[PDB]
This record gives sequence, structure tokens and C-alpha cells, in this order.
Amino acid sequence: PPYTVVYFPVRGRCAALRMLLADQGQSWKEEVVTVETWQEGSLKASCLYGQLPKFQDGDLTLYQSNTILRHLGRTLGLYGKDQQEAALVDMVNDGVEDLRCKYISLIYTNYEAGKDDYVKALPGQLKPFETLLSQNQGGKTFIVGDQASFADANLLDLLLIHEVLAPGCLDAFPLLSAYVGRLSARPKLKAFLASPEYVNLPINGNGKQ
Amino acid sequence: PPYTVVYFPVRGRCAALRMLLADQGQSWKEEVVTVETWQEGSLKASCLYGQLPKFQDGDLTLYQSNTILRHLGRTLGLYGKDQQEAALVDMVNDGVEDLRCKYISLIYTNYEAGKDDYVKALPGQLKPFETLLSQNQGGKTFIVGDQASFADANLLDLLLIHEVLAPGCLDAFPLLSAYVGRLSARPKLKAFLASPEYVNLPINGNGKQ
Ligand SMILES: N[C@@H](CCC(=O)N[C@@H](CS)C(=O)NCC(=O)O)C(=O)O
Ligand SMILES: N[C@@H](CCC(=O)N[C@@H](CS)C(=O)NCC(=O)O)C(=O)O
Repeated sequence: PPYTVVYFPVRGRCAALRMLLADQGQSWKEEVVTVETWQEGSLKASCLYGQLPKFQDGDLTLYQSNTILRHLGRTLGLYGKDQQEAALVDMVNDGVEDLRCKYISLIYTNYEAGKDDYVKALPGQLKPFETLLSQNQGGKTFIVGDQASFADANLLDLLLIHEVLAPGCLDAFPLLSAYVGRLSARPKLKAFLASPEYVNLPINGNGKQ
Repeated sequence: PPYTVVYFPVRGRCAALRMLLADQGQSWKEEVVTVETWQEGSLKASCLYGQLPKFQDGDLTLYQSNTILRHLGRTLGLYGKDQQEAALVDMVNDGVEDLRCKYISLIYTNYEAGKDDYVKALPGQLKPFETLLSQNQGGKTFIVGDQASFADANLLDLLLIHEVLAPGCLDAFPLLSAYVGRLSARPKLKAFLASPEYVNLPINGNGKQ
């Protein structure tokens, strides 16, 4: 650190890393970039892949939401207790990323038309995580092992935004439901989740959710 | 190990991890799954995310192509010399994954219609890697640091399949071009790349490239 998050005024792909920071009692700065400032071109051109989030950690500059998560993960000790757990953490995060991509596709590509089918296929998309939970201490702790990993933050966010998209989509998944309530109850995380810093930011940038 | 790759008879998302194994002098088994065997349902139903590749390493079973790459990476010492390089390796791999996803989209979604635009936007998509190369020892060594990382294998594959899609797409990028020739020249990798094991496998599963 110091940590600096450069992003649009939305939760989007920074929601998980923000929860991770808050949960771990870390302090950071939010550098807000408006859509008008972005259309000016300057910043976009200076971005490695021409996109945000951009993350500053001391003299280190990173791009890619999952790179930021893994960086915080290996640097803060949220990346498994050993090499085997590390692989499982990755396997979870990759699964989360795959579904997040379909979700982002729905939101910005064809929300009105595709929402129904998307929701029909939703349970098959969530089942894997319920399964992973059931194979780890009956899903009583975290997604991998008995300690938090950056994959928890990313999975938790995925679940939270899908409950908004399709309320009760977790009722059919006992472990996932209990997992969400348990994590959301963690003091610092709970505080953050209830703060205007989170609540007053839309989930996505096109007003859809 | 022993390593076992369970995948369809295509290069696809296993190409990079295969080059990595070969380049590092590792031995492994190829478990081929035909489309017919897949349509029977049994295997697919048992896969965490209902997809392949599936990777076996001793009693460890993994899924997700990038999870396999990172697993081989941290286990074989191809994941940066320190935490900072590790982050950069991730940043590179995430960029590779983003473009691979658009590539896979083109190939299986609308190859005939979208190919032209895709190719128009190609240089802007490759520029970032040329830039990363230029900022690391003038691009004389690897994508990150002076040692190989799993990101090299993934980036190399991305470049190779794009030269097939749009020949000469690398002519405008000096470092990327020299980088490809240099890596492709490594003895074991060169041997592997010239073997029927690689050559006689199509790049994708729908006959398009
Ligand atoms: N794979 C990247 C995706 C980044 C991305 O999609 N960024 C969007 C906002 S969520 C963006 O910068 N859009 C503006 C643009 O493409 O010009 C990541 O994981 O962060
Ligand atoms: N994100 C996964 C994607 C896996 C994937 O797309 N697998 C395809 C083959 S490349 C598949 O199994 N298709 C058959 C199906 O979905 O039933 C990874 O990185 O491996």
C-alpha cells in the first residue's frame, strides 16, 4: 500500500476487491472516473488494455480485476494454506469469472430479451459452487479450506448480484444461502456493505440489475 | 505428477499448457474424448463446470484451463521470481484470456460475418503485449522478467493462432514477432510444435481458424 482504486462510479468488477479490502481491515482511496472524463480519451489511452479498473499499490500499477484480487490474495495471505488449496482457489475464481462474464453479457447485451432464459439456466450455473461447498467441511467455513481466500470475495459478490437479478435464486441451495449470510455477517464486511459508499453505487453502469 | 490431460481432439484451450509441459521436459498422458463420448452425457455430468479440459495430477483433479496453467506455474517455478512479477504474470494472462474469449466467440459465433471487423480491431488488441515486451529488457527475454512463466505459453499460443487467422498480423509488432520466433526455437518446444501430436490436431473444433 497505499491502495488506490481507479474506477467508474459503479460496483461492477471492483465490488469483490473492495469487500476483500474492507473485510481485511485495509484502507484505500477511491479515484472516481466519470463517463465524460473517460470519453475524453486521455486516461483510456494510458490504460494497458484501455479499460478500468486501474489499481495503485505504492509504486506498483496493475490492471485486470482478477489480477488485483490475486495480488491482494497472495500479498495478504488469502490464497490458500498450500499449493493444493491455491489451485482450488483458482478453480473457484475461474468459475466465478466465467459466470460473471455471462452476467455482464446479459446486463449490457440483451437484458430484456435474454433475462428469462438466463434465469432458467441459472441453477445449473450455481450448482457447482454449492457442490464445492458441500465437499469442504460440509460448507461450514469458506469456499476453499478453513480460511478466507480472494475467491470468497468474488463468489460472494457473484451471489449477491444474482439474488438481485433473480430473488430467491439461492433458496434451492442450502449451503450457498448459509454461506452468504455468514460472510455478510462478518463485522467489518457488514459495516462496509451497509455504508453509502457501497449502497449508493449502482451495481452496473447502464442502470440494469 | 503423473499428469493426465482429458480433452477433445483439438488444440484449443489445452494448447498452451501442452507447450508448457513439453518446454519444461515434462511427460504426460492425453485422454482423448470424442464428441460422441461427450454426447453420452456421463463424463460431462461429472465435470465440476460441465466442461473440459479436466486435468489429473496424481490424486489431484482440476478443471479450468487457466487453473491448470497456474498450477503448473507455481508447481514448476514458472510464476515470477517474486510477488511483484507474479502480479505482472497474472496481468498478462488475464489479458490473454480476454482476447482468447473474443477469438473463441468469433470462431464459434459468427466467423464469416465478424472476421473482417475482428481483424480490423486486432492490432489494438495486440498492442498491449508489444508494449509490455518493450518495457521488459527491450523485449529480449520473456513477457515478464528474465525467466519463463505460464503467461508466456498462453501468450505464445494466442499469437500463433492469430497468425493463422490473419497472416502477418505480427509484422507491425517487432518485439512480438521476434518473441514468437525466439520461443518457437527452444529445442523441446520446437520438437513438440513440429510433432504430429500437435500438427495433426485442428486448432478449433468446428473446422474454422
Ligand atoms: N477483463 C477486465 C475487464 C475490464 C472491463 O471490462 N472494463 C470496463 C468497465 S467494467 C471498461 O473499462 N469499459 C470501458 C471501455 O472499454 O472503454 C477486468 O477483469 O477488469
Ligand atoms: N473457462 C473454461 C472453459 C471450458 C470450455 O469452454 N470447454 C469447452 C471446450 S473448449 C467444452 O467443454 N465444451 C462442451 C460443453 O460445454 O458441453 C476453461 O478455461 O477451461
